[PDB]
Amino acid sequence: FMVSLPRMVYPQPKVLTPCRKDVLVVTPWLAPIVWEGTFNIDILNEQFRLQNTTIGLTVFAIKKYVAFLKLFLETAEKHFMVGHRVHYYVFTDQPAAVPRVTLGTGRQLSVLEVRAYKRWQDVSMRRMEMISDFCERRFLSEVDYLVCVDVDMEFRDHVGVEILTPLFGTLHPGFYGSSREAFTYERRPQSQAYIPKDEGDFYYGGAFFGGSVQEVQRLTRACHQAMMVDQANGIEAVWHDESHLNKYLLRHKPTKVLSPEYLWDQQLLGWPAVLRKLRFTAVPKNHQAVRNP
Amino acid sequence: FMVSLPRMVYPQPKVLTPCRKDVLVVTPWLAPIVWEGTFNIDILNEQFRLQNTTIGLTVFAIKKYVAFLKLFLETAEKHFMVGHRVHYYVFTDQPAAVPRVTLGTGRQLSVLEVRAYKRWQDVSMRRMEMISDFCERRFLSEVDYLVCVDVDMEFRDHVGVEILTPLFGTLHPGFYGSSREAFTYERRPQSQAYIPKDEGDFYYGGAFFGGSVQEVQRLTRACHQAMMVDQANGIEAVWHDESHLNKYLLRHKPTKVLSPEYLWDQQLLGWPAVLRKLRFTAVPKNHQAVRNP
Ligand SMILES: O=c1ccn([C@@H]2O[C@H](COP(=O)(O)O)[C@@H](O)[C@H]2O)c(=O)[nH]1
Ligand SMILES: O=c1ccn([C@@H]2O[C@H](COP(=O)(O)O)[C@@H](O)[C@H]2O)c(=O)[nH]1
Ligand SMILES: [Mn+2]
Ligand SMILES: [Mn+2]
Repeated sequence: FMVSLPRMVYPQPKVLTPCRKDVLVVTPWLAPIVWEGTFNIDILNEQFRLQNTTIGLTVFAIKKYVAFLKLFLETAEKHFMVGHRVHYYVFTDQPAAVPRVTLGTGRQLSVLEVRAYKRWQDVSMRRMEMISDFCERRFLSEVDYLVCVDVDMEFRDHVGVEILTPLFGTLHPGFYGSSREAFTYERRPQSQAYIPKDEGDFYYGGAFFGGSVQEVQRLTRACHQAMMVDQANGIEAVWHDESHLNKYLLRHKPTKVLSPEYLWDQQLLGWPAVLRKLRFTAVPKNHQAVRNP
Repeated sequence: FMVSLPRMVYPQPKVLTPCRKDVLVVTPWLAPIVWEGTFNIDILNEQFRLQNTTIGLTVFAIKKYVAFLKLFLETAEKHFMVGHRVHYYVFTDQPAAVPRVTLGTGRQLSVLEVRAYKRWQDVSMRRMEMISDFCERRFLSEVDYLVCVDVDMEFRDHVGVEILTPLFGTLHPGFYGSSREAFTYERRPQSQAYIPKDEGDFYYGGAFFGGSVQEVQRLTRACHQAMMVDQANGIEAVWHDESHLNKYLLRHKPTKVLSPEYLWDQQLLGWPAVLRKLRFTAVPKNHQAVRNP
């Protein structure tokens, strides 16, 4: 049950004025595509705070990637769901290396110790299994929504309740303007992640997805089960968990899609005019070195 | 639980092309505004048919308004939710005057006998009470969604599952381009329907609203209870049930808003360029005569 919003003064929506003239703001299945200019955050904050919404944020920091936690968490404190209840879940093989970051009121952090796989591909892929497992261990009783992100990132601007919905994916910053033929889906029919050249809505990034706990558990269980089928068949999808996420979200359409404001790499892509805000961005990195002993 | 969509071939969404350049397609609280060009009905039909969705349609035909049922129901058979399960609920004081309209497979009609109030205003307003009552009598066990419409209308084009959502209102065709000061909300603070001049998102039409059974029961109960408070205080809202609906949807934002394609009067308003389709339209009528003995 939802109580009534209080009286609020804000600009009237303009029925005969598009909120964006340069981008698609709704998918063909009527899911909003979240860009700056599409939402009034004051209305949304009221709606979600009147439900005392709690957001869980999962992040994996395994092996050398513990080095990214301090900036990740500091900047999440500035920009992620401020004003709402937040529960960070840091999955790591090195509990003692988690930095002591000062948290605002109503925000808490749990360290979840997990094993480290040797190959970065397996570390990345086994997040699905690990998130799925903890949906029973903790998440269903502790949070309303889960947001599942890469750690080698920082928040630069607001990431708030405008993202929350039963199931969301994020447009990958390398492909948002691309034709579906150019998307790097898995193209081998032998893999469970296979998507034909004439199928696909978007290329979603594996580095930022989420939803209600129930929908995230479904997604993560399905992707883990598909990756186990592939393993038994001797195939590993071209882009690992991201390939399986794309297969899942083709077949199970998300109820919101986040624009690349929410998943960006300024070193590789700059700051195009179509991005009014750069919210969550890659940290400069030496891929080989940091993924390797 | 939602099964996977089958493989489908359709045009790729265009991230860098607005689906409409002339209208707002999402509200500031991220609810789609449903216009032609915003949705791929093939995707939506798959999603809703994989849930074996049943839609209830309520219509009141009391006193002389029984004359409107034949065209209403015939045209609903052509255009309303075709391919899905439909349950029509005809509320009337004259069961014997309900025309025998031939229904397609999977579609059924129930006649619900109710009393006739003398004043058209009370007939119109007491729909809230009557819909609310039947949410327990029948609707919760029989349908997934309810769509609640005026009878003095006809379907001219597709009205389908693109409208379905937890709670929807429809832009009134006389006000979709108007400033909120010009909206004919109730403006007397003594009424429960009161909305100040600096508040309001849209002017919704009382002639077409709906949602899940749970959300429609909430809306109708709240509006009936507010109309009973007003009656005890000797005030009747300026536009009756429509005034109370607007108060409710200001305080409880709808999860979709239908464009005026879905509620139109061609005699009074013509066929503007902004309407690509005229879906559900007024029948020519003599208001005084037909609302009177
Ligand atoms: O050695 C590794 C490799 C990957 N990851 C986790 O998996 C995510 C995806 O890997 P990458 O593409 O960012 O390297 C990382 O952001 C990080 O959360 C680790 O923690 N340690
Ligand atoms: O005598 C009346 C007056 C109103 N209505 C119902 O209430 C709706 C709203 O009234 P009106 O504004 O269309 O006249 C009508 O479409 C019809 O469904 C009746 O059935 N009989
Ligand atoms: Mn990364
Ligand atoms: Mn009418």
